[PDB]
Amino acid sequence: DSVYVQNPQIPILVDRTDNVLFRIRIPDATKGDVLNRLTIRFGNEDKLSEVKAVRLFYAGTEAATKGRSRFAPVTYVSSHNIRNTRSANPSYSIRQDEVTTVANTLTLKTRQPMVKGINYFWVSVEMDRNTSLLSKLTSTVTEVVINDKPAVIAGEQAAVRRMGIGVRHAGDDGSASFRIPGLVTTNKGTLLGVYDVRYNNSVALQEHIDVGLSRSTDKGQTWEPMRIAMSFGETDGLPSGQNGVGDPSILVDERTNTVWVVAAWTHGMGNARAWTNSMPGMTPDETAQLMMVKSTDDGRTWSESTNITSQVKDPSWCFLLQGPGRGITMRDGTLVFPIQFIDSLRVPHAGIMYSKDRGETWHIHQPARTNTTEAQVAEVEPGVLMLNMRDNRGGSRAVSITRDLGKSWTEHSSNRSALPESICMASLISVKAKDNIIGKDLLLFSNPNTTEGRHHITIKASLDGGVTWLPAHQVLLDEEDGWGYSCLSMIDRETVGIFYESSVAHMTFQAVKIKDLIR
Amino acid sequence: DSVYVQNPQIPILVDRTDNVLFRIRIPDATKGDVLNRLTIRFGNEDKLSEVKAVRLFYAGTEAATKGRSRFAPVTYVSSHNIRNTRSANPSYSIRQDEVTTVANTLTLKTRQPMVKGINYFWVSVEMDRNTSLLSKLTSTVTEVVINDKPAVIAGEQAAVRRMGIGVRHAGDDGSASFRIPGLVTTNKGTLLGVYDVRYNNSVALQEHIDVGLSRSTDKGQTWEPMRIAMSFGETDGLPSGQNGVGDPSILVDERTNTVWVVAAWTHGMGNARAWTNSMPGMTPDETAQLMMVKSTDDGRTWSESTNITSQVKDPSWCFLLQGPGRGITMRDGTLVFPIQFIDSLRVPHAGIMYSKDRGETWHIHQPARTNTTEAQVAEVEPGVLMLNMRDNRGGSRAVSITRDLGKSWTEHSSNRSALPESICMASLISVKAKDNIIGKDLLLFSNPNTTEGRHHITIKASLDGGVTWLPAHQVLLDEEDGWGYSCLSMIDRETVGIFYESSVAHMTFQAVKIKDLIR
Ligand SMILES: CC(=O)N[C@@H]1[C@@H]([C@H](O)[C@H](O)CO)O[C@@](O[C@H]2[C@@H](O)[C@@H](CO)O[C@@H](O[C@@H]([C@H](O)[C@@H](O)C=O)[C@H](O)CO)[C@@H]2O)(C(=O)O)C[C@@H]1O
Ligand SMILES: CC(=O)N[C@@H]1[C@@H]([C@H](O)[C@H](O)CO)O[C@@](O[C@H]2[C@@H](O)[C@@H](CO)O[C@@H](O[C@@H]([C@H](O)[C@@H](O)C=O)[C@H](O)CO)[C@@H]2O)(C(=O)O)C[C@@H]1O
Repeated sequence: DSVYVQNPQIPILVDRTDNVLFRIRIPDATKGDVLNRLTIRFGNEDKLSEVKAVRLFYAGTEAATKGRSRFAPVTYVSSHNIRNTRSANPSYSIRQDEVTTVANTLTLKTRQPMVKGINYFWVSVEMDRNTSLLSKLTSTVTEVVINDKPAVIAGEQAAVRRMGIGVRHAGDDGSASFRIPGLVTTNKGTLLGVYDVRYNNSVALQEHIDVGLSRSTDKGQTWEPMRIAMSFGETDGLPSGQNGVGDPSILVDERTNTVWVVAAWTHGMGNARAWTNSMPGMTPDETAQLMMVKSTDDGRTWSESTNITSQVKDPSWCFLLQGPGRGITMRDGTLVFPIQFIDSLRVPHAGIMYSKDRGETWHIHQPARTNTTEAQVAEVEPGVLMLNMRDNRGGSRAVSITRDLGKSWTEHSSNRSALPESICMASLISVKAKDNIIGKDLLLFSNPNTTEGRHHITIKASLDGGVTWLPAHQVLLDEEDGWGYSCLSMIDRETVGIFYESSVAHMTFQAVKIKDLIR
Repeated sequence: DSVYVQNPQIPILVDRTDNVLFRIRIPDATKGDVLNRLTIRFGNEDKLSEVKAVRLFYAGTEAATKGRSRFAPVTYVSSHNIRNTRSANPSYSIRQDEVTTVANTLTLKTRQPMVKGINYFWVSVEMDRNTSLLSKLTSTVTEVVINDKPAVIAGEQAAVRRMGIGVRHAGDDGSASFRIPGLVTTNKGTLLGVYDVRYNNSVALQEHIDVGLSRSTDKGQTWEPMRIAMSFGETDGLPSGQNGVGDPSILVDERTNTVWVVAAWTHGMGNARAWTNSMPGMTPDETAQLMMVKSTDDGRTWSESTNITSQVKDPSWCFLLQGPGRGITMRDGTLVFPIQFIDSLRVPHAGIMYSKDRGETWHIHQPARTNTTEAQVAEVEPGVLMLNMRDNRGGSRAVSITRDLGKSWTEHSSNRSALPESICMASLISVKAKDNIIGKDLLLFSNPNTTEGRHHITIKASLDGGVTWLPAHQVLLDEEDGWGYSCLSMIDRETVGIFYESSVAHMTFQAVKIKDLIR
């Protein structure tokens, strides 16, 4: 009569058959014990009309050497299995009960005789496909009955669960995986999400990789079928596997609504990683190429690729590429893409690349900091760019300031202190006071909020230009393991959108009210 | 400059679209160089009528960091990709030319401008599906033309190539992988091949694993659809992922033609490895179960499973299971399966389990040797069993003798000396003088012929009861990387069959003339 319940803070996907609502460990069972019924209660203000079904599963027992504090023996719903990312793997979970009309109180039953020791059950919630992304479930296991005696319930299960949508699942359109998210909002309020389409596997360039794009005109409820924003197929009669293009960055020219996508095209390089194999020079045969496409129809169709390598790459650099995620338009109309280069001695540096002429020509000046890679840039005050950098030293984000488009750089007070990381891509955006419901300038940041691994994907807000990130002004979205990359874009005045690699899908979209972030 | 050719000693699969005949490295190319023409010559006695097509592919260049001695940048034809194991991955190889009528001289052409430095081409052979498994190609690249000047050819390319058949490819019947081959010949000359059907991935028990069986009544030219010899589905309401059965061993009762299959059923154990997680006791909830099925109709249908655990397992053992591969009938009608057990202190021991009553009851006496696992047994002389053991000490096979069914054991002269291994399953069989064309007692052995990795799958023959394995009495079948497990069975008086995990398919069958092994 002692049962442990977890309510995991992971997204409930509106497009999934199964989502883990509760994991349950019964640690000290006698052979033949039966979980006769368990009762679930939903908060009074929950929209139960959007809940399609609730299922109780049994997942058997634990291995003798894996200890007694786990809530599962295995991943119940895979985000990697190309054959099934949408329902529980039936080989790990057997359905005991199912309810297809959901009330505020709900009872699930089993007749399953338990084995001696640890026994695992879990509750799946299925949502209607048209469920609001802003909907929230407050669910609690209130009663567990074993051998017709109510059992003592323990565990943190008070989580307020949020909805999301799997824009790209492993295997979609025959692609093994999707990685490296970028997100912008066009002047028409259209969401544009870019990513690597990694056809063969999940390894970085060099490989068969194109830049894909997902488009939504209804704030992420619906996503139009995947467009290929950029591709090099069998250029020069070299295999598509030696013509990959990826690590995309996307920005909206706020003056013209012209959408720009920059990416790294690797030509040759056998089947090895560009990071260690891209070499000095300028030609496609010599070094990775900086390539760009544009859309003048709000991201519906895409220009042929233009090669901008000659404009910005020093010949001595082993590798120049965009910082993955997004770029910005400044108040004065300057277009800015974060960049990174590996110098002649294999030392990586983060910096910025900008256009003054609507993207006709691009310029790079001085690197911001030694041994940095992926970076995102925000205009924190007029003419003042904040670069927020992945740092190979580990532990925390590097933060620098330029007032001269990266001719010179100043360390910010928050440098290597305020924002923990595990050496991973992070998103930073600025929101003007007049452009959001709070009526105050915001910085919004997202990354895996840990110094080890990639998990606890969190949106953080700053009211003081990134000097301070109060714990209260943070929302945890995904406490389980993923590939960690994310990108933020304001959807409207009241909600921020996050397009990220999650524990529940390769490309996950969630929408969060600013009023949830700030007070 | 020179051009390098390799003729890799790997099986040409009769059921494949593409097979690597030649790999070609042009190391010192000038940008724009064109391989105009390449001429292939076949031996005068080759059966070119069963060659369906020959293709020339281009696979681009090499990575800067991967040196200049490789014959490819990547696996051309995958044995793991569930979406395609039968043709070249089109993202790594572009077809230049194709010939569908093959003569003793053959010319392939390209117009492809080469990149500066290393350029890779390769020759694919496609065989008629009804190609004899005993057929051999003797092929050499005799001319390579670059910029209408013949180039200097170098490299070992004098291999005599052999045919094979992919009985099981990764992805077949929705299964991620197939592992752990066993092979017997029934009294009706029927080949029976058993293996793990590993549905979710390629990891060992505990997982969703069944024992599959492939049957051939024409010496391996054709294989009947996969039968499930053994399965535990959702026994006791535990998931199929916690009801795996695998590491199968198969023997023919030569007196009755009754076919027996023994396998390890793991019940519970979360999603962890049975090797470290099976614990002392006797019940399915406590420890791995030794389970058996039989076929009285030459392997067409299979009995329900019988639980043998209580007859032979010491309660203090963490784990008792069959040695994967095959068992034997002795001259006196005793049925013998090799076995292995992990004692109370986690020390593994190889031994034998036998029946004197046509498989009604089974008995285990003493272990042969400390820190041994997988073993195969042959009757080398009347009443004299040779156990050939995987040894955790590394470098070489353990070999012991019993003449009292393992009550007592003697080290053989060949022990830890004569047969190199990398710690891997190996096959051993005996052939009586009156049962084969040579008219002499044979021992035949197969394993990866190396002390490191799993490659150079080789059949070895001994004329002196395993005292000596002369280098001349050996056939190399697969010089490239695989999972290494194999099982031998005589097909008829003239040919040995090998069912093995190869570089070209999860379950590969080849047939070899004894007269190729011996002089
Ligand atoms: C163009 C490019 O390289 N792509 C990006 C890559 C970058 O290299 C880093 O931003 C800069 O350091 O980062 C990502 O992938 C990383 C990560 O997986 C990391 C840790 O797992 O390993 C890395 O590669 C290692 C490893 O050992 C190698 O075995 C893997 O290939 C090598 O030794 C050199 O770094 C691996 O490249 C990532 O963070 O997710 C994917 C991103 O597209
Ligand atoms: C359970 C069982 O009966 N399975 C068989 C297994 C046996 O465990 C060994 O004979 C015992 O020594 O052998 C095979 O699997 C091996 C192999 O994959 C090997 C690496 O090539 O790793 C091994 O696992 C390691 C690693 O640590 C573990 O963490 C990985 O799983 C562990 O220490 C056991 O040695 C892994 O068991 C093999 O040789 O191919 C396949 C065969 O089914």
